[PDB]
Amino acid sequence: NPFQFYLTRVSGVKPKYNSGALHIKDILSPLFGTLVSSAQFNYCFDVDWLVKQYPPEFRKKPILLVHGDKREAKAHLHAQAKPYENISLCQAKLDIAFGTHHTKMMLLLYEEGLRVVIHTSNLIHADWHQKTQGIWLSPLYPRIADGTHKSGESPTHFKADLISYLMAYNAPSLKEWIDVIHKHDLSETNVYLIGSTPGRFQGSQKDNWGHFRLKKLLKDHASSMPNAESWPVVGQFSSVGSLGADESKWLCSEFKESMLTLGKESSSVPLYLIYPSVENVRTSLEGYPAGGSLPYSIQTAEKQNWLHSYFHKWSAETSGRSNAMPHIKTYMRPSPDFSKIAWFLVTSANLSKAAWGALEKNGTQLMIRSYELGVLFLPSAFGLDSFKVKQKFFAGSQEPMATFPVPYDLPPELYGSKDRPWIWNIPYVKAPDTHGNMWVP
Ligand SMILES: O=C(O)c1c[nH]c2c(-c3ccccc3NCCS(=O)(=O)F)cccc2c1=O
Repeated sequence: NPFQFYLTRVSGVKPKYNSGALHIKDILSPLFGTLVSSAQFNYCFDVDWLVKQYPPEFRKKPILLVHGDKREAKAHLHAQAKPYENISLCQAKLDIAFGTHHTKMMLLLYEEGLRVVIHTSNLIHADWHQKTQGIWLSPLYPRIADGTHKSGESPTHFKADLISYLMAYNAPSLKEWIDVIHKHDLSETNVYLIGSTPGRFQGSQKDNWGHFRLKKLLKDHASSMPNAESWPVVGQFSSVGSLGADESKWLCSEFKESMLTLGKESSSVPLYLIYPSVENVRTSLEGYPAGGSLPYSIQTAEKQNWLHSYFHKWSAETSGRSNAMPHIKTYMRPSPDFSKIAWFLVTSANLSKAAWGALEKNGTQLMIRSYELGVLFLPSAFGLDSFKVKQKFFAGSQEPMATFPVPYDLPPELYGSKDRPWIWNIPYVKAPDTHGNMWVP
């Protein structure tokens, strides 16, 4: 298949729902390449666990951990890595308040080439155990021959764009990886990179990052169809930021306006937001503890009750994952009957201004607080006008090259009147979870 979009393995589903899924041990296996060194970009790390996920023969190859921790949290991570002499750390600068290093990416340097993995899981056991998580696997990129001068660039500009993303860190350990990427041929890449990095972007940089980056790609590389106003927008996420007192402050002004862009010409577009209900969490494989990774606070939620009328339940019968709570984040543009999509994005970015950017300075500046990363699937990059939705995520469609594996059910189902969004810091003591327990923060 051309998309190379995978879900993580889920412990407890029937084998048919894990055949074609990937565990971290599979990604790092020698079958994927003979590891020379690796970089692990992430938010949360269990270093003892992480090293055990590498094949025994590769466990002493250099590993770089790229994180955003400061002060005591940084000291704790260094203490975790101190027993492993082969592990180096890079502290990503976070010079804007309330920003985080959320990007989840593996750079895997092999004797045979280079692989890039952009995904949604933290490097801890629970994120790969019973959650719905997403993975994009790059091709094996060959090394450009010494003395040969070629760009190694793809029609999606992925090589330059990935280098640009890494350059924003201004970090010596990542300049080393930039030099590795320069030496490899990434021309087969058929996805577009969408990153966020912290800063305040104007002018020639406004379109580099966040939702303006998405808007620019959709303007340049998608086409607007008749009745485009009837094609919904779907956003699916595991956390929600403070979006403002009403939908006009950010969600339906600048964020939705970027997401509904198609083509270069100049709204009643339906907006579906998918986020687990309390009942989704209670009846999940993990039970209420799944809500530890759905960090929507009551303090934030009570300021924006208008938002919850957009919320739809998590349902994933198509991938056998209705009870595997989502930590994947995805955004896409389905047709009015949900049979086709105009594009699909898998990313680390939750539904927040910190992740996607917020306009400042009278609309002239995009301010982003965090590091985020995702990849965008556009039909034009595959020689197509749209993607047909795969009916069963792991099934065998009539042509894999035209048929995109959407990991949850369409159409999304609106919350019922008794449903509530999962809010992690209030108690749930009316009905026990799948392990027999209540939730008492
Ligand atoms: O990147 C990701 O996917 C994630 C990012 N944040 C969280 C949080 C969280 C949110 C606000 C402030 C601190 C948090 N947690 C401290 C962890 S740490 O300092 O040890 F790294 C809580 C539950 C899950 C996630 C998560 O899954």
